Amino acid sequence: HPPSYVAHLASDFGVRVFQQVAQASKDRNVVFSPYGVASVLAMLQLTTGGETQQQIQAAMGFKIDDKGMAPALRHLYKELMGPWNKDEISTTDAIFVQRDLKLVQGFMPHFFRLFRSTVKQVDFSEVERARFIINDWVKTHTKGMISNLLGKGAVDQLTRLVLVNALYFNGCWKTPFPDSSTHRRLFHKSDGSTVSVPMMAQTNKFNYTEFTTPDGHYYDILELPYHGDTLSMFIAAPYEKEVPLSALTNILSAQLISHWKGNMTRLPRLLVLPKFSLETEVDLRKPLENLGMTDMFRQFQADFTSLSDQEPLHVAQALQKVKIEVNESCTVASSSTAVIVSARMAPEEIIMDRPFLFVVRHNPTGTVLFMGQVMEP
Ligand SMILES: *[C@H]1O[C@H](CO[C@@H]2O[C@@H](C)[C@@H](O)[C@@H](O)[C@@H]2O)[C@@H](O[C@@H]2O[C@H](CO)[C@@H](O[C@@H]3O[C@H](CO[C@@H]4O[C@H](CO)[C@@H](O)[C@H](O)[C@@H]4O)[C@@H](O)[C@H](O)[C@@H]3O)[C@H](O)[C@H]2NC(C)=O)[C@H](O)[C@H]1NC(C)=O
Ligand SMILES: *[C@@H]1O[C@H](CO)[C@@H](O)[C@H](O)[C@H]1NC(C)=O
Repeated sequence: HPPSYVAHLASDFGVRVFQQVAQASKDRNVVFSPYGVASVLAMLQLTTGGETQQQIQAAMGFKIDDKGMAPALRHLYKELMGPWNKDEISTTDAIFVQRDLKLVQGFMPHFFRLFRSTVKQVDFSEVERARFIINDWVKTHTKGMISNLLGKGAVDQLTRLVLVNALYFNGCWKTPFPDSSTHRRLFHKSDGSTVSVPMMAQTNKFNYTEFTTPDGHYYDILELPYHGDTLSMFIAAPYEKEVPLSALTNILSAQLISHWKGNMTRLPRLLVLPKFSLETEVDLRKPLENLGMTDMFRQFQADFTSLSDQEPLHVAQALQKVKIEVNESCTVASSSTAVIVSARMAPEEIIMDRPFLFVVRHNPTGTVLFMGQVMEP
C-alpha cells in the first residue's frame, strides 16, 4: 500500500464527481464533499452485484472487498475524527431501505464488520413519516446543522432505497481574522453587477502560487491554514474580473490541486476575503450516471442481489447536503484582533471581490474534504 493509496483514490473520484456538479451549476453557489460521496459509494459497493457493482468499482478505482480497502477507510475516517476535531466537522452516511425485505444472509454482520453502522429500515408506504425520520436522523447526526435534506417533494409509496450523505464544517483558523478589520465592500457578480458584502481582512505571510489556464489567463492560488495544521483552505480565482470561474472549474482535478500546493511559496500579502456561509443540496443522480454509474437507478437492470434476494430494487434518490461557515473564527462569535504594524510598508493586495473557488484539504493524506465556488457571498 503506497501511503494514503486509498485516500487519494477517494478524493480523486470525489473531485471527478465534483467537476460534474460544477458543470451543472454555472453562476450558482455550491459547496460539496468529495470525501463524503466517496465514502457513501464505497458503502454501496456492498449492496450491489453484477455490472452495477462494476460501474462503481470502475469509477472509484478500487474494490471495497479487496485486502485492506475497508481497513484503510475506517482508519481514514479516524484520522479525520482526530482529537484535533474541536467540533469543526460533523459527518453522516446512511443507506435507508423499505422495511420487510429479506436481507441476504451475511449482509448485516459483513456490513457492520467493514463499515460499522448499518442499513436503516423504514416504511416508505407511510408518506411523510418516512422523510421525517430520515430528516431527523440527519439533523441530529450533523450536530443539528443540516435540516431538510429529503425534500418535501419526492419519494413515494414505491421508494425502496435511498442514500444520504451530509457534512458540516466550521473550522478554526491557524491565524484568524481580526474582527475590527472587517468592513463592507463591493463584490462583482459574474453578470457584472455589484453587491455590498462584508469582507474580512488579514495581512500575513501566506503560501501562494500563480498558475495559468490553457487559454492563457493567470489566476491566484492561496492556502489558509486551520489550527495545528491538519486542514487548510485553498482559495483560487482568475486575476481578470472578465474571466468566468468556469475557466478554472472545467480543469479542476485532484492532481491539479497537488501541483498548486507543491508549487507554493510563503509570501507576504494583504488578503481581503468575503465572509460567507453556504448550504447546498446536491442531487447525485446526473453526476454519477455521467461517471458510468447508470445501472443503479434502474428497475430491471440495477443489481442489488448482494443485499436482497426478492428482486426488485433500485436507488430512488442519492442526495448529499453540505453546510460550511467561513467567518473569522469558529470561536465564541469573537476572535483575536486587532494587531497591525502597518506603516506605508503595505504588502501586495489580493482581493476576492469576484467569484472564487475554495478547497478544504486534510493535509497529511491529501483528502479533499470540501470543495465549492462562491458566486454571490
Ligand atoms: C507545480 O506545478 C506544475 C504544473 O504547473 C506548471 O508549473 C507551474 C509552476 C505554473 O507555471 C503552471 O502555469 C504550469 O502549468 C507541476 O508540473 C507537472 O509536474 C510533473 C512532474 O511531477 C510533470 O510530469 C512529467 O511528465 C513528463 C511527460 O508527461 C507529460 O504528459 C502531459 C499530458 O498532460 C504532456 O502534455 C506534458 O508536456 C508531459 O510530456 C515526463 O517526462 C516526466 O517524467 C514527468 O512525469 C508534468 O508534465 C508537469 N506539468 C507542467 C505543465 O509543467 C509541478 O510538478 C509542480 N511542482 C510540485 C513541487 O509539485
Ligand atoms: C506552506 O507550505 C508547506 C506545505 O503546505 C508547509 O510546510 C508550511 O507550513 C505552509 N505554511 C502555511 C500555510 O502558512
